[PDB]
Amino acid sequence: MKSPEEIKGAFEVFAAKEGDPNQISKEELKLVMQTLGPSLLKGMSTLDEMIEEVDKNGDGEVSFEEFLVMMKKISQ
Ligand SMILES: [Ca+2]
Ligand SMILES: [Ca+2]
Repeated sequence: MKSPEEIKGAFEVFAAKEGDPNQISKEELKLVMQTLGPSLLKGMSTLDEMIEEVDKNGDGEVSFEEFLVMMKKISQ
């Protein structure tokens, strides 16, 4: 899996499109989904499945810590 620094770079770009600069909203996660596409796993590859898997605290947005866990899961 990518290093925490590489993942942080990608996270920051996606998270600073709209709203909270430090969280990825569902609408921002749509762009993450479009970029990761066929690398997303079965059961976490629709936008709904993805955020449900990734958003551990249920605030409806994806934090850096949550995003790191997502990237780990995708790459085994
Ligand atoms: Ca954001
Ligand atoms: Ca969250």
